[PDB]
Amino acid sequence: DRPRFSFSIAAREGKARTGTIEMKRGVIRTPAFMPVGTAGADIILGNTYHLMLRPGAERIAKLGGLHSFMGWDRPILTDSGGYQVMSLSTKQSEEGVTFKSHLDGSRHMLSPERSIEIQHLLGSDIVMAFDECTPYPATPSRAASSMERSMRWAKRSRDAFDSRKEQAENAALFGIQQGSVFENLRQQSADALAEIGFDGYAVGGLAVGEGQDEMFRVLDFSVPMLPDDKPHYLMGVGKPDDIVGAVERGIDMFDCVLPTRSGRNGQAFTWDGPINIRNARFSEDLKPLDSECHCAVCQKWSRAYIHHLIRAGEILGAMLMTEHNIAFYQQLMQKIRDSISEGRFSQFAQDFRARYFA
Amino acid sequence: DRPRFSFSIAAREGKARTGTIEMKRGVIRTPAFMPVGTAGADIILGNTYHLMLRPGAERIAKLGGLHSFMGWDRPILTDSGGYQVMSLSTKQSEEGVTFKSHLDGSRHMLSPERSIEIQHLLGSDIVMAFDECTPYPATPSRAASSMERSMRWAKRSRDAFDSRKEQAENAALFGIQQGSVFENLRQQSADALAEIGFDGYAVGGLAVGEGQDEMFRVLDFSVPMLPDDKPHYLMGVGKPDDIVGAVERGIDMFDCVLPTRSGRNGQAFTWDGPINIRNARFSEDLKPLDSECHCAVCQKWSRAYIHHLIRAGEILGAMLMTEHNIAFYQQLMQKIRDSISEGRFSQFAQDFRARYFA
Ligand SMILES: [Zn+2]
Ligand SMILES: [Zn+2]
Repeated sequence: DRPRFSFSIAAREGKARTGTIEMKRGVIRTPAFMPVGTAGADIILGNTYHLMLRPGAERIAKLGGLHSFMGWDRPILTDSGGYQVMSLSTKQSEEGVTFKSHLDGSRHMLSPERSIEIQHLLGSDIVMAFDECTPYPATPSRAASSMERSMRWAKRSRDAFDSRKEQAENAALFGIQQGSVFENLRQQSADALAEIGFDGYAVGGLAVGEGQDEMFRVLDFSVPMLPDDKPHYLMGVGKPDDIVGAVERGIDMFDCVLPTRSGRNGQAFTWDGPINIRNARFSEDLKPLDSECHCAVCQKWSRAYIHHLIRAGEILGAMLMTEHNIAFYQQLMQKIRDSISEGRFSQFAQDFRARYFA
Repeated sequence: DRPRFSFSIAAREGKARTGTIEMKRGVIRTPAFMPVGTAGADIILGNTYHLMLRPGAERIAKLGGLHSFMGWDRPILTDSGGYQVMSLSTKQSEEGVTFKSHLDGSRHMLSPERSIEIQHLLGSDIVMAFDECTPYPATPSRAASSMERSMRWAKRSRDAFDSRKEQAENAALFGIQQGSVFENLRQQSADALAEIGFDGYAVGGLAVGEGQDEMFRVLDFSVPMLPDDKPHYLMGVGKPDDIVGAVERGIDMFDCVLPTRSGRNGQAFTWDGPINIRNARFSEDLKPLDSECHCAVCQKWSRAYIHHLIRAGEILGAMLMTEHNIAFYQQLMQKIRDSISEGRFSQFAQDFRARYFA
């Protein structure tokens, strides 16, 4: 019987690590890419914000929880809902966030306690603390005030999680570091989260428009501040090259809507970079989407045929693109894990970039 | 090695028949439903009209033909393109049809000879004669003039097909009966087609807004006019109940865009009739789309989850609906074939209607 939560590091190269997270519902190989569930993967993401508006968290619980609902019996991660509320809905206070639903007009409050309860009703295995994703750019004073509130909210998240026996005994709770791009605030945030104690630690407040150079600069000093012996989750990242560089800086877990978003808009990821399959240059191209990809799409169909389907507005085309993209991301993570395990990740990263950007 | 074309009838009940068409690329079990290829099935449909505008028939041939292009090595049926040109594009003459492409503005002529050549370039296994689908309603004089032109065009289609060695030796040619709703014209058309000689015979000019009662009335006298020992193809039909009644009247082959169209617009076919899965009554319904369906969707997911996906605009939802609908149609045809073979099709049709319309 697997434990509630156990992270083991099997191999290291520089700051990069590869290992496993064992949970009751399955093993997660790291570094891990965690795709959206409604799009192989060891863990998927549920969409807390959407689910709390349609059908409602109580309704999901009545239907048996998200695992039963989605037909997925392996681990599920849910975000805490505030990023999305603050992105797509609002009134903020020390208690939480108030907002109105575009779907039906109803009012909703979200607080650390309510966020944890919603994630409990959904039945997720990895629960995110309820935080404030500081806007970018932020002044030192605004970044500090926001980070300090998020740390108070992290303690409230911890207490709410621990009060629910079924959750505390079967799920895991991750804290989220904030502090914008400022080293001293990232340090204060890390210290506060470690004093509370979490099962894993996310780097929040990035992939919010700062650009890769700045993101990598912040990762350079921020990830070493987190406990080495716990997983590190970079929220919202990212492009294949962002993932490779973030792994080089000690990140273990990733989520991003790009594979699914790109697959709906004609973009395929390949080892030679992204391509827009609708472009006329693919109309007679008999090669598969990627010449090395092991996925079922590249086993059977050409760029020319997928180009044809998408240009025709056929749903099959978008589904084949999405399947390919999700598969590409999992192949990227497998190559990352194997190369770290084999002590050749530095060479892999160099080879990856030379070809991806050629 | 299979023959170019051989139709055998294994069992009969009333006017209904069940059997097989053997072609070089595979066996087709009849009665057969023939789904759109870009949506198990023994034969799929290519979209001649679309393919001749994008990428062009010559380009498909350069890419290896439709079998290679689509990744489908079993039989393919193509329509002759005139119905669509006359539906979606025009100037008509004894030579053919002239029309302009909305895609690029270019001009196109379609004639019996060009239609046959396009279908040759596409590489289809069952080729339709180039006909005029008479509009509905039609006067006796207009229906006769149109039918007479279609019969002259049927002879020109036969001659063009026979002139192409690779086509005459490896593909099959179907003639299309016209004559609107008029018994004497349907008889003249049947006689003309039988004198020319075809591998199979389609009933054209129906499913054009006449309604099921009138369609069945025309089938009642029209299908017996065709050679009994050759397949009978009802073009454009149809709803599950249209198919059952048409089989009762001697039809062997069907095509219809409803399974795919419905699956894109929230409608699922079930043994208890069609349902609109977006309706709120399905939001907490844990049953599969259909309680008896053997398809992979109904094996794994609920109405509530598919409702959720479609309401969320997720591509996965439309794909699961379409998979279910195509599978439902093939299960319907399997039950039709088995019941005719077992001498209980009359009972099946009665039981089907009592439940489908309950
Ligand atoms: Zn692939
Ligand atoms: Zn089904």
